[PDB]
Amino acid sequence: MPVRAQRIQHVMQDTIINFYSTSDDYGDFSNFAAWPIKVDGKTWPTSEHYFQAQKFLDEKYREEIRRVSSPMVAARMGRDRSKPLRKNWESVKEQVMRKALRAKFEQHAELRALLLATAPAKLVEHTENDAYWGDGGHGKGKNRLGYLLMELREQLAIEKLEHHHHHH
Repeated sequence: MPVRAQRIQHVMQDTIINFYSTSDDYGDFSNFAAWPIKVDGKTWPTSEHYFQAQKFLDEKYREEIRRVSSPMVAARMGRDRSKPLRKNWESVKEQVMRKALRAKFEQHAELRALLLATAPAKLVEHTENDAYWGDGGHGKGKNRLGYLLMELREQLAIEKLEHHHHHH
């Protein structure tokens, strides 16, 4: 498990990367990776914390999910869909998660460089459990999480393509 930029030093081409193992270096691609993210002025343990903090419009409950350092606890008490959810929650998942992913890979140059390293490959989350944001084990999980990572990577590439500085 090497924490490096370019885990695979320039991937092949059209390489379908099916990853499931949050215990090693390929686990960072899984959003459930416990990498501290700095979002909107606060430090969130994982993306799910910010994700479900926007999920619920419960004032004091957001504070709870913001305070809980443990990632699995956020999933546990955030699991419930009986609580008042945002009317646009079904749509704004892409918005909230996109910014969370942004903060994750951007706040860590290691991860950002790792992200562009997986180009031009295709990232596929393979959770043999809950096929959501990841195409699952059966191939129908809405893997657009990995796609958000692809499109985010391209945005980071555009910013990088703005390279114009008197040093290199």
